[PDB]
Amino acid sequence: AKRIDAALIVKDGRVVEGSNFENLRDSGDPVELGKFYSEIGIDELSFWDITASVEKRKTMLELVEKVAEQIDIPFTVGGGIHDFETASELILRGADKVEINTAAVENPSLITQIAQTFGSQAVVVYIAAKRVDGEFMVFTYSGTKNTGILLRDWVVEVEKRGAGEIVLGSIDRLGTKSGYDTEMIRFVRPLTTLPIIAHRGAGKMEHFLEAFLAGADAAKADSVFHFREIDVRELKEYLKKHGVNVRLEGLGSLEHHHHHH
Amino acid sequence: LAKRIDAALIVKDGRVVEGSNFENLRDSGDPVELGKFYSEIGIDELSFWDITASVEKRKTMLELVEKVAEQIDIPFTVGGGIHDFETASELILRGADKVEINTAAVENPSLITQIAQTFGSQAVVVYIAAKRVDGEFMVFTYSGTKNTGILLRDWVVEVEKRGAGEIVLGSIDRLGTKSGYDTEMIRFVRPLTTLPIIAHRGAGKMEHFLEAFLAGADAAKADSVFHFREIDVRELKEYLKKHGVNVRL
Repeated sequence: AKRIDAALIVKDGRVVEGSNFENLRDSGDPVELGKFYSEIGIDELSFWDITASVEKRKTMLELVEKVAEQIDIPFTVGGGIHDFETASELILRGADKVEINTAAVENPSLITQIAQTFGSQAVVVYIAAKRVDGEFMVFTYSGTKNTGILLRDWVVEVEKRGAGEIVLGSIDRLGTKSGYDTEMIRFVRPLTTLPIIAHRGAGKMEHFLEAFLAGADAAKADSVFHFREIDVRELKEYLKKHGVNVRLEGLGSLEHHHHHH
Repeated sequence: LAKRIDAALIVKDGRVVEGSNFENLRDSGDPVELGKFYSEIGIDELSFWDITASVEKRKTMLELVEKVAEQIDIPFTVGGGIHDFETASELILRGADKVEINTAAVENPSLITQIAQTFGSQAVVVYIAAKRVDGEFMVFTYSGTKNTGILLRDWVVEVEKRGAGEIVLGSIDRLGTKSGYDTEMIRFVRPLTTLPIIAHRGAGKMEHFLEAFLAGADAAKADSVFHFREIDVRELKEYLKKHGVNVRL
């Protein structure tokens, strides 16, 4: 059952670089945009906060509270979640799950803490990996620091520690539009039973097919959606046409059988 | 207040599955003659539910609605694995008053809206096959075979929202039974929708119909109980009228 997720980069309650959806009242509003995606075919949402100010904690708490009120699809919260306290806060305020990265690499017991308390399904681990001298290596601090940890070991450990899902983002595909890193997805696939979520590289609908053929369970994208390079309904219909098990329930939820001229 | 009595014919390869007990007819297995006979003795609407398997399904169903539309003058629905707008569209333009959809609509509720968008809500019937599971009514697809995990109460609301004209509410918990319509299920659904609600499965005797209407049903559908002459359609209409049910006579 392949999943299509939309990720929103958010800063001080705003979608960073907004979106091209004219129909919205405010195309930089995270909650409105997010509700929109939920009503046109997105399976799950991610909100990633990069608010650098002192206000970050409450800013993120306020985001998930608004989002849980307005939206009925599963969503993930992430950004700079660094301990159990803030992770607990965010889940309790409404987050179906939290997306952790650097804090997990620094302290893998953190995966286990959250999972033991809120269930493993509330724990998503984002893995930023990059080819370094012929090996997949794990990077932290916004894909800047090489931890010296191999991808193949970090994957095994993350499942061991009790994560529900792994988001697998290729630094080697950052900024690009030539496709998901299907090599990296095929590498990781035999190493875990967890849901693998692909990120970075997506540029056209066929990229999503390739990702799923590689064995991804879900595929995340952001600007390709926000900027409408790919229409979500079009994407879902394309996948289904070529035999991919995708959910169509969410399609056309905003449309009606009347005609408003 | 006005209550409706429908007969449903299960057909396969142009033939009535397990036929009927109407010796008068020149062919008790012929859907057109059986349906025509039903139309004269007082049935208000017909459903033809095709289970044709092998690759002729699409063509078979179209020949069927063509024949039916020619001989019969009461409304009818056609249904049985109708999976997209184009199919439904052909069938209506070929003479069906209404198309019924189920599994296709559950997986793709937009199908409801597309059809209604063109032909109007009254052209769209949605069949909801439901069963109790762990204390909740659940929606089942693929001929009652797949537990979708979708709650009946959520699906009923969505079905109206999307633009269906009426809901055939078929209880899998009464499948093949004769002890009566699922009036508990019918009562559960009644305040969830403004749409005509049509009861299916459970009917064994005439009183069962009265019960269903008391439960808030707007129409009752039955099949084998009519075909095998356990209930007579005219006697049914007379009974209901007698105890105050606004049926057509």
